[PDB]
Amino acid sequence: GSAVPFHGAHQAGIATPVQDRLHFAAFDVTTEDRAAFVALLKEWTAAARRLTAGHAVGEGAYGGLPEAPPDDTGEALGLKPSRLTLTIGFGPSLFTRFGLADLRPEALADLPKFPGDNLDRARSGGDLCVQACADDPQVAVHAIRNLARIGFGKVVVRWSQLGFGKTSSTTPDKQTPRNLLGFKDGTRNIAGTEKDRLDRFVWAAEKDGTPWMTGGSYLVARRIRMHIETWDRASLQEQEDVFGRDKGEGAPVGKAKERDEPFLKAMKPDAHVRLAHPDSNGGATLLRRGYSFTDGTDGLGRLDAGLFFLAYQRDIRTGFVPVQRNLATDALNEYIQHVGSAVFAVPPGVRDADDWWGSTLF
Amino acid sequence: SAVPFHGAHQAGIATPVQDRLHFAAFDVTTEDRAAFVALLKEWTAAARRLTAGHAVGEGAYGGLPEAPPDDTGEALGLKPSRLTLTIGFGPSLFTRFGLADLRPEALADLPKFPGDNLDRARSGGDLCVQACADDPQVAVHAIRNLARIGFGKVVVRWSQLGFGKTSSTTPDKQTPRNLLGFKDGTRNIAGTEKDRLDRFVWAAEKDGTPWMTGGSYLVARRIRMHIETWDRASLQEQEDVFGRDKGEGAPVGKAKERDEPFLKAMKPDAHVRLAHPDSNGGATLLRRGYSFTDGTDGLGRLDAGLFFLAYQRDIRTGFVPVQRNLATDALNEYIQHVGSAVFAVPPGVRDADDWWGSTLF
Ligand code: HEM
Ligand code: HEM
Repeated sequence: GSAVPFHGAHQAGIATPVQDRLHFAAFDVTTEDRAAFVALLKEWTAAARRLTAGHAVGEGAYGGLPEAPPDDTGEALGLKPSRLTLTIGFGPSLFTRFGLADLRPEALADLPKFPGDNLDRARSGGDLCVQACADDPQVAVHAIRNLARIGFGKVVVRWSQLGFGKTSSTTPDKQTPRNLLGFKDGTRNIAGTEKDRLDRFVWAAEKDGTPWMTGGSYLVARRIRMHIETWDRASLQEQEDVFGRDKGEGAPVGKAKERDEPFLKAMKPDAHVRLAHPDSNGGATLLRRGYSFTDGTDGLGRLDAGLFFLAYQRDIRTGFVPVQRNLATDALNEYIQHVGSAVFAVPPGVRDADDWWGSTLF
Repeated sequence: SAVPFHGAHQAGIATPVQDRLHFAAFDVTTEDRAAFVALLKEWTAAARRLTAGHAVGEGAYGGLPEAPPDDTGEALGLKPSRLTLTIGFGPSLFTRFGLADLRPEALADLPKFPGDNLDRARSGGDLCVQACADDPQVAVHAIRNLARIGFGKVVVRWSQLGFGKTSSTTPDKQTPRNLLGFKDGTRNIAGTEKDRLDRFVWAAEKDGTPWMTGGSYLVARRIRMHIETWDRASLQEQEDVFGRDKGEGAPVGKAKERDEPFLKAMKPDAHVRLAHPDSNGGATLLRRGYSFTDGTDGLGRLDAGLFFLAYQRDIRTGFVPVQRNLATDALNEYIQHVGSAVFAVPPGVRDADDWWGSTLF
């Protein structure tokens, strides 16, 4: 229930241990006034400093003037910080405004068309994003709601996604969670302690060509539907072939323990792990940080389940793109469909109480 | 922590309120009474396992490689998490299997209420399973696996995820707040109040339907909140809507949340004043609802609200008179009922040989 520090060379919410709940919001900008937008970013940073510490925004949730609306909507009163992190990102479309064209990073790459793509343009894209992660879903909702409220007239929410439970891990010493296909998800990720690997694979460096992005990262988001009726009638052997690990322990095929190193030649040629492994993609490595979702029924008598997939990397062109290209033949494709997509440049961290979100860009 | 599955009553009504909810309504697709009773028996066997933290059937792995596993496996390595599984039967169930003359009179169709905007597709249902637990993945796994066991005899008509408090970080005697920022639950029937449960919640044999003795009647209302409008209202308007202050949740003119209200100090159309038993001939409800937030609609607005759940001994003397009295509720400016359903919740599963619905079938 403790707080995660807000300041740092990097934004929290990436290498931070993965909290239980997600409320992810993408926003479109509705003002042409660069000065107005910069003022918003500063006001948003001030609110985030309050929210991540478990304090109400502005002058609080009650006790102000009776005839004025409260500054904070109040549904997080009496709750602890609950490990809330708030991570902001800038979408490619944003750089068509405020004269930012020349500052769009090369590594903020548009994604190519992938086979099987069925992307809903409504729940895709976005000028910017805010990833709210916490162990308490009310805490995460309260933060998005109050950010949106502060931004009224300058931003609007384009689409949002809640994740009811994590399917990722940055802490290999704790239990690996399972996704809705029933397999452990997150075993061979990057841990928040592996500072060497985070530098090599996640954080943008000054030499990469975009100086204002040093210390930031790049985010790929893909909403993925799961064909659970199809999956749930497949044999256990079929499910285990699809991934290359057994369902119970999550060990690589042939081995006894979850964390034993995979032996790729023992897996089928189209097994998910075999195709996704760094060694199959010239060393390309990802920080996976996704969450499970369910949004009611599908209107055809079934539950609607999926995986909201999030990956951070140092360069989209050397992370998500090569790996996802290698998944064209993935056995898993038979049970999933990508139905939403967006990319964001995640700026560096807020260094101290004088700093603000996006200050290196603006 | 686990909650015993067997008892004179079904669990999940008077038992401690868990952190999360997965509520599902099912429609029946078979006409065969025997096949349906068979399913009820299979569901009961599975619920015994699920509520103890065990996988269904012969497990989620380690069986024949050529067969699908009995359990879909996403709850492996998790704890029982106080899972309760509560089943109810909708009025439309009794048009099947020759049950028409066994529908309880207390399972009454709801009138149309002013301002209703009910989405047919998120209303009704032949039966429901209320799954409550502290871990949402435990609740979802339960619904997902019951549906799979029932595939071919029942379909999922609609489904609602909910959250209340998070127990790891919040004390138990602290009242949760709803998404309007007000404490919700202050004056409610508690599960410790055996006498009030008997008077207001549990069906008695003399009530008129013997197979429902020990059961209860459930009203579900999916209530959307107009969040963005509410958040523009002044602090005074918000407190005037309810008749309590927002910070402490004390009735107007009082000092503590649990001070008994003085109804005459509240505005004539304040929510607490219209909902109070003294304003409804003594009618009292057990509220057990959950907040929801499903995402955002096509106009950028938050799709959130209160999934209202009320248990009562007779719908005609519980939910209906109180809701009728809210016709002029000042809260009506800010909410909209968009889904509704009623269910008869049968008595408990007495022992290892009993099953869901045995008193009706
Ligand atoms: C619903 C969609 C998906 C499911 C259910 C899924 C499932 C899994 C599972 C069960 C594992 C094995 C345990 C581990 O995390 O190490 C895994 C590994 C992995 N997955 Fe996925 N995955 C999905 C989508 C994706 C996508 C879209 C990508 C990349 C574009 C990806 C990249 C990876 C990588 C890099 C690994 C680690 C392989 C290794 O280095 O050993 N996954 N995934
Ligand atoms: C979005 C919808 C609703 C909200 C936000 C809401 C909120 C509240 C709040 C804040 C209280 C005061 C604290 C408490 O004693 O629990 C309360 C009391 C109460 N509400 Fe509501 N309510 C809603 C809908 C309903 C409905 C539909 C009913 C019944 C049909 C209802 C019946 C009651 C009752 C019986 C009380 C107890 C009054 C007393 O004995 O003091 N509420 N509600």
